[PDB]
Amino acid sequence: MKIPLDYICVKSGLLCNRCQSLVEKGEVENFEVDLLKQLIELEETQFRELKDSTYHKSYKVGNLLILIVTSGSQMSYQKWIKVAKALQEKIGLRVRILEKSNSIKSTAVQLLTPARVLGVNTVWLPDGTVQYVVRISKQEKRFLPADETSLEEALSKIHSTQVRIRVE
Ligand SMILES: [Zn+2]
Repeated sequence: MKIPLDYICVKSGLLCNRCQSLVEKGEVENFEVDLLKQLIELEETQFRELKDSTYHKSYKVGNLLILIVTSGSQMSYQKWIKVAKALQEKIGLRVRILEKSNSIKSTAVQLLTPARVLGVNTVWLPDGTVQYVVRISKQEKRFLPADETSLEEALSKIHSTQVRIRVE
């Protein structure tokens, strides 16, 4: 798989100066480094298809890991759910693979699944700052994969903007 650190460094535990700086800089957070270990482990052992994918900056919020990726032409959406459960056993936290997307409506549909989303509103302040609102049926709120405020923080981090959930 394509990643932001050296395979040797990640698997070694011993970082070259270049990788170590990335971790100090914060570009590869510490929990991201653990993912990279378990990811490379999980492709040598279990998923040759992983080597076609691409790692992307990933976020952690509370008990939840959100992994952003680009799936290679080898990676079944099923296999990603398989990869998620693999990660969720090696690491303690819950794992959610989201494929990297540039619209906020795409990544909100993926995360909030199994719940279904009603719609997404963009809004532009007089400031010009853009905010987003993901509408969900009251029924669906019971199907959210994590409490609504953690999903809000998650979505807000990924797209570096304000994201809010309206249970209407
Ligand atoms: Zn290195």
